Amino acid sequence: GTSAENLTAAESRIRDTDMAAEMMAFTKNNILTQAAQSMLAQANQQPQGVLQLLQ
Amino acid sequence: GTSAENLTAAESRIRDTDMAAEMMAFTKNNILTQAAQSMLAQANQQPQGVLQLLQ
Repeated sequence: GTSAENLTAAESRIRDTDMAAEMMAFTKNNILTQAAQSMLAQANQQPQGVLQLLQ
Repeated sequence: GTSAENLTAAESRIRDTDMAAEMMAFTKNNILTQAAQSMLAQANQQPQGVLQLLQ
């Protein structure tokens, strides 16, 4: 029983994930995704030099 | 018999634990865990500056 509990703890620490750290990373990546979305929406509008030609 | 009782008292005081003190410590640590959980939930929401970019 003692050995099984100790090895279970070891295997948990090796393979299982901490919820808090992954939550942090996921929120960070979502915020970065939104930022890149807005930046791309701006960059698509940036090349508008049609007022050179017409008037 | 006398010596056995005295050494039993000594061994109890050395190795056995007082329930009240450990109960106190456990309640304290639970309260601290909850506080840290709430603080982390707040800190994850703190970086939201998406309203700079879009509108």
